[PDB]
Amino acid sequence: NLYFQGAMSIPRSQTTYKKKEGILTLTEDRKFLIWTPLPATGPPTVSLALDNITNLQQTPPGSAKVILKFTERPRPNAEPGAPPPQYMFQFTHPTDARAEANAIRDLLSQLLAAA
Ligand SMILES: [Cl-]
Ligand SMILES: [K+]
Repeated sequence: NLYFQGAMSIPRSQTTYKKKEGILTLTEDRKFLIWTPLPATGPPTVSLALDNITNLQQTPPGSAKVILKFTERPRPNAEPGAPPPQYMFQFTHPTDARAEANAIRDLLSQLLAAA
């Protein structure tokens, strides 16, 4: 009968989006997935509300690249045959790219179930 919220810290992952290196994390309130290009002192160039995320995919282990792919809910007036918005982040920490991908994946999946 208790209620439990997740308490794992929010990770800051070194990731490439559209060929530029950056940082992938969540906002402190865990309601948006955000990517900011390096140096990460400007605002994020990608904000994905978790309320709008419909799918989370990854490249399998042993792949050339560690990438998570996030699929979103269709835009309001998108055409009925169009593919839904997708956002790929390549993990580029030389030793920890997969571990970093699994951390974020696990935390996003926890947060997505709970909503
Ligand atoms: Cl791997
Ligand atoms: K990290």
